[PDB]
Formats: sequence, C-alpha cells, structure tokens
Amino acid sequence: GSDLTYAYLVGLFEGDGYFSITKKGKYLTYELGIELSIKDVQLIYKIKKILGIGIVSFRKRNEIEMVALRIRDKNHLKSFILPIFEKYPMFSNKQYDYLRFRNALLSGIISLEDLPDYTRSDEPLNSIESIINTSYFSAWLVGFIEAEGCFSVYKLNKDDDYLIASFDIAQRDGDILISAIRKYLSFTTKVYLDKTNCSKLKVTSVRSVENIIKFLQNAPVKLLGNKKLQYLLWLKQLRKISRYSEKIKIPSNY
DNA sequence: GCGCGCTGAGGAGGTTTC
DNA sequence: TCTGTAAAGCGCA
DNA sequence: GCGCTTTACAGAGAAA
DNA sequence: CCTCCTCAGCGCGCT
Ligand SMILES: [Mg+2]
Ligand SMILES: [Mg+2]
Repeated sequence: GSDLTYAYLVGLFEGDGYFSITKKGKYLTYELGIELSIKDVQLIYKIKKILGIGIVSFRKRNEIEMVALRIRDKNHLKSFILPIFEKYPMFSNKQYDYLRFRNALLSGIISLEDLPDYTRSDEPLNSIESIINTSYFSAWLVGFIEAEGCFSVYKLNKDDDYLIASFDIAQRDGDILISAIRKYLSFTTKVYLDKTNCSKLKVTSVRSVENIIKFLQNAPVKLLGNKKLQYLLWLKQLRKISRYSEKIKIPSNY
C-alpha cells in the first residue's frame, strides 16, 4: 500500500470491520475481521495483499454468501495491526474497541477472568474540527465510504419517470462523525437521528452530488471494491439525467 | 512418549447497523 | 445500505 | 399554481 | 458486526 492507502484501510475497517476478544474455552481469541458480501471476494483479497496477513473464509448463512478476512495471530496483530491503527487511528466512538483490544493484548491477558469488563461509550472522542483537520482524513473517508456510503438512483413517484440520484451514509452514535463528513463535503442537508442513535446523512442536490464526485476524483486514494462498481454504475445513470449532466464532469474511474 | 499449558485455523450460532 | 414517500422550495408565466 | 427540484423523515432487510 | 467451540499441534519438562 501507500503511506496513505493504510489510512484507507482503517477507514474500511472502522465502517465494516470489528475488533473482538472472544471466549475460546479456557482462553481467548484475539482478532480483527471484516465480513462482506461475496460480492467483494475480490476486495477481500486486495486487503490481504495490502496487509500481507489474514485468513479468508467463506459461508452461506444460507442464501447470502459471505467472505471474511480474519487476523487472530497475536504476533501478527502486535507486529502489523496495532501499528497501523496507532499511526492512523479511527475517529468514531469505535476507537474504544481498539484501545480496549490493544491494552488487553499488550497486557498479555490470556484468560477470560483477567479480561476487563468492557462496554463502548457512545461518548465521542473528537469533534468536527479535530476529525476534519487530521491529515489522513481524506483517505480514511474514502474507505469509510467504501464501507458505508451508498450511491443510488430511484424515480421520485411510481408513475412518472423523474429520477433523483442520491449519495447517503449513516452511523450509529456518530453525530459528530457524520456531521464532520457533512461539513467536509459541504453538504447542507439536515443530518437525521433515527429510532436508534443512528445519524443518517443524505443528499440529492445537483451541487451536493457534484461534490462527492470531486472529493473522490481528488482524494488521495481509491475505492477498489464493490462500492467502486456501485459508483461507476451511478455515474453512468447520472448522464441520462439531464439536470446533472448539463451540470458536471465525471468518468474515467473510482 | 506423554501430559500440560496455550494457540490459532477452521467452522458456525446469534444480533443488528447500515 | 438502499429506496422511497409525503411535503415542501423556487421561479415564472 | 403549475413544472422542476430539493428535503425532512424513515422502513426493510441484506450485509454487516 | 459479535461471539463461542473443537481439535491438530507445538514446546516443555518429566517419568
Ligand atoms: Mg459500520
Ligand atoms: Mg459496504
């Protein structure tokens, strides 16, 4: 990878991965994993390549196929993973998972009984300005998008053929995170908090759309998975929708 | 040559955030 | 994540 | 006062 | 995203 394609990785992991210290009979299993739709087998192997470690597995949970990259080897974790996340730390209230994980690990905790009682605080760690001002952000956001962003098109009413074309992204307990992104890309839609503590950001404007495209075209790194394809197909329909077409530039990649 | 302490690949059950 | 629905804003004819 | 455009709000599940 | 369990199996210190 690049100095920065790793920042891309914590991005992806923050949004779709997970740190976990689980019960393994008498002992513990330390791991980092991402489980994605089989639609990203190809991406899973690009991650293994970048990181250089990790076990890949497949399963059906019967009609949905899925791929997973899983790193449980503690030496490899200490030797390759911590370092990444130390250098390019996550931003959301998730770092609590990594800090907790890290500590238990470095402490040499190997039994369930000496493993601290842990529960993620919903309490944020940063606030807009700090996220937005960290160097690697631009890259991180690319992966975070790879992971949780959504490109889509839908008619506004059943009957008539008036398309909308939106880009959205949400996160539980992440008002500060979601808002910060919102600021960064200059959206002005109102971030919506749902039934859960899930902050949803969504845009439809000709100017908003114009903006992700530009952020992406000028982001340090690149989307390389299914989301990349989702975006390219989006791009495409964006040409058959006039209001957008006579209003922005677009396709070669990302 | 074996029993012990501990480990991770392999395999899979159970919730819920996107 | 992905796709809406019901309901506005904004000219302008 | 009607065409075109954005927006607040939010419900299923597949993909986490 | 999150969690648990089985089982070769590896290095040790003994019988
Ligand atoms: Mg996530
Ligand atoms: Mg994803």
